[PDB]
Amino acid sequence: SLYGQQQAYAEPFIEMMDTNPEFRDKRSYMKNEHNLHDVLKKFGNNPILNAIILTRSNQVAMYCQPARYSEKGLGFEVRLRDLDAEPGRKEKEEMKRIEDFIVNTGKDKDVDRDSFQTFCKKIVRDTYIYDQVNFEKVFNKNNKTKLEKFIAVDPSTIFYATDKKGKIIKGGKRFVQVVDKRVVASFTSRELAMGIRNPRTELSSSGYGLSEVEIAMKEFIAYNNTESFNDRFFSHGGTTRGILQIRSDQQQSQHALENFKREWKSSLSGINGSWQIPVVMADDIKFVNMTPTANDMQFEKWLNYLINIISALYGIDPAEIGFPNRGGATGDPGKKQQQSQNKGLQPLLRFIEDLVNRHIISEYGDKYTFQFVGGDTKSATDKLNILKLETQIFKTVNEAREEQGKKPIEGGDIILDASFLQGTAQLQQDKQYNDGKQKERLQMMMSL
Amino acid sequence: SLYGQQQAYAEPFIEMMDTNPEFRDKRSYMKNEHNLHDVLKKFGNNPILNAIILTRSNQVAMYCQPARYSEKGLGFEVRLRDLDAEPGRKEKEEMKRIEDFIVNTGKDKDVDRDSFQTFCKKIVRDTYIYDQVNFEKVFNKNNKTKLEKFIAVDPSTIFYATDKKGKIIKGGKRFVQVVDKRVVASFTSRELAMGIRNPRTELSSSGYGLSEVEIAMKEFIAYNNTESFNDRFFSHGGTTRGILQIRSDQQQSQHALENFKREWKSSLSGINGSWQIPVVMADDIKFVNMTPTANDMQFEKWLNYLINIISALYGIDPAEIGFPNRGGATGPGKKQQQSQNKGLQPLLRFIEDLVNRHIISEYGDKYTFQFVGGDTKSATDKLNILKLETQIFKTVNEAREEQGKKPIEGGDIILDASFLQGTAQLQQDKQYNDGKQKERLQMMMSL
Repeated sequence: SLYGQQQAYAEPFIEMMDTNPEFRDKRSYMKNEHNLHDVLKKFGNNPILNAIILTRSNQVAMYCQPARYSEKGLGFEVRLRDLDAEPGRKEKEEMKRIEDFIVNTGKDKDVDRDSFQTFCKKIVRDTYIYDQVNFEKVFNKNNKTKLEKFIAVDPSTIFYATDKKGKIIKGGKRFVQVVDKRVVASFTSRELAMGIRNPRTELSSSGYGLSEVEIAMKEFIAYNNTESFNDRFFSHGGTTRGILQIRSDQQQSQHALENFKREWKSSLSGINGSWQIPVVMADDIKFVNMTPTANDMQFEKWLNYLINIISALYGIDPAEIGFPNRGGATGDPGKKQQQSQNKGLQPLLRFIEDLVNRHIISEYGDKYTFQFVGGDTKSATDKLNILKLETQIFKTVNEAREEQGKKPIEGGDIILDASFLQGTAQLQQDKQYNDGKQKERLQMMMSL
Repeated sequence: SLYGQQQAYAEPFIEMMDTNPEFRDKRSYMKNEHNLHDVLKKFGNNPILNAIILTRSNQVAMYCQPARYSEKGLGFEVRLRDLDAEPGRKEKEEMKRIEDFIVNTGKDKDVDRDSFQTFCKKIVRDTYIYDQVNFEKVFNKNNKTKLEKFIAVDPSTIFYATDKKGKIIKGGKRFVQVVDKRVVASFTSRELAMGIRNPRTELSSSGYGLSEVEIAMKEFIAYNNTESFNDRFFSHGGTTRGILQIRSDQQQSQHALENFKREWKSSLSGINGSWQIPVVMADDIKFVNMTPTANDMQFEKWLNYLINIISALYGIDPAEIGFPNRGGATGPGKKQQQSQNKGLQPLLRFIEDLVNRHIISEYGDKYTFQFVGGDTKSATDKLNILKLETQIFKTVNEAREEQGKKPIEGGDIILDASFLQGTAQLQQDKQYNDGKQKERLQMMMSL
């Protein structure tokens, strides 16, 4: 079973003839193709797709540092789940250790290992080419409970393992690595993550993702063809402006024509000849125009249209990648473009977070959470304004100073409001009155 | 193994026929070519690519100086990791020493060595041509643990070393330098860095990067061709406006035609002849137009389009590189900062990453290297801030002490009327309680 014991079938009830009993083939949407990822790999060098992958991956790269050490606060942090909790002495160190581990992508520092930045770039590229991310988790050999490394794995090699009965294996070796159509490795759900952004209920989807390269494939082919068409003007075309027809009773001999070519080039070619005009006395001379007087690229609108579609599928503004937005462009916040960048980033960030939380942090238990965090508008000005209100509403001078680590002062312990002091000045007199009253009561009692 | 012990294979399981058993070839994406870097070297003189490389490197060069000595605060700094720590007496000097070492690119000052600026410009060029940066780390001869120099190395000469079993070496001499297809040097992972911006999981990528020059190569070829086409009008073309056909019962003899050319030039050429009109009595005269009356460059849109693609791949605005924005309409954070955010910020973060992993790690994890921008902390802003802190936190004397100015009698007070009214209350409270206690004592002695 794919998820677990259920009475609804989640896979094709009759076992389709998979090429191998041991793993599920990555069938194309229409089942026209069984080796889909080897098809898609051919598009991984497309310039538009690479412009998208590079811009997205470079945007995401900016969060890979810990926010803790980043003075602008940008980056990621490992946090307690509850916002209301205060971390214990050991919990703060555990969170710092987990942060360091993630940064190093492993327990020890090792220049031979990917940094987290390289990991994120890899999985971004993999999502946008294949819609399949895999990374292996390697546990300590002496202690299987202790995680040592996580490494990103080539998604084109990872397949669901299938029982001889055609059912996807659960609980056992759920995943296999296949090279040259033989299984070279196997993995449990514990040892390998799989992440998919475009899930399907479709039974024949077999739990695999859905690449935008598959959906847009017609558009990519049309694009490629129009690019080749426009390029072949130089590479293969006839640029010849026209034919100079000279006509007389009989064609000139080849010798005559070649020394006429010599008179021509010796009199008219290059800058040296540039403004001379030949005089010719043939019976008639005609020039036939075979190309437009002014050549330019063709099918520009077609290209724009196509790229607008592809961008709309990937969820990016064409203007971000140097194309006119056919939607008419035109959309404190930074910029509306900044909001559009949030539109692209936020799903991708959430997907990364989800994967990290499910697979890595879950080794440390549910008390922690992994989140990316943006900066904050909490300058010294903002902090001073905030505390300038808290000191009217809540905080005595000494509490404020304590938050700075500055010694409490005699004459603190007061709210900075004149009404508060007028109250305390009242209460002092009230005390002195009650003191007098009670002393005179006692004096009368002693008199009586 | 490429990264470390793993049960998933990260390299071709069957050893592919590499040209040399000792290193992994830098195969082109499609494996159509085996000498990719010798292909890319031919583009290093491209004017567009050089405009990109020069603008980016010039931008980066502004940060090379230490921020510490630059009153505008612009530059780099070496810092403690924790923001909460206050540096010890020895830590401040160690940080200054590390900064100086970086500036000098080495332990001693030596005019023969690259400055940090030259190193930056080099690695920038290498990233944008090859997507591969390498620099060697040279340790002290007496103490192998002590770094003395770091020097940038030609990335086209650096290859991954491979075991005889076709596996990439780990722990040993992971890298070799190959010149003329012979090994001239070898390196451990400790001695040579490799940095790549465009990693791939693809097994056949073999851990190498991916240059945009490889991806954009068709566009570069189309550009070159369109440039040659437009240039060849002058260099090679026929500019001839047209043919003047004169016709009569028989063609003129060559002698007649050459002395007619002499009458022509002697009567009509240059400024001297410029407004005269010839009268000619031939049977018929015709002029055949062979070119447009007004010539200009062709395929301008094609150029703009190609350039815009290359710009989008490189993460640069067409505008700053001499071309218009095909993106269309141009309509605290600013629009101009978007062109830093794409490109420039990643490049800085990449350089920081390399510096931290490879150099600072010699000094241990307590320090961090970072580039730092300026700050909006003029005397006005600092005085406004302290003008608030003196209401919220600071007595007059604490402020003066932070300036190194002597405390004054009558400081130790917050500059708020409510604070003083409080202390004026407390004084009376004290004098009352003093009176009460003295009268208590006097009564006890009376009783």
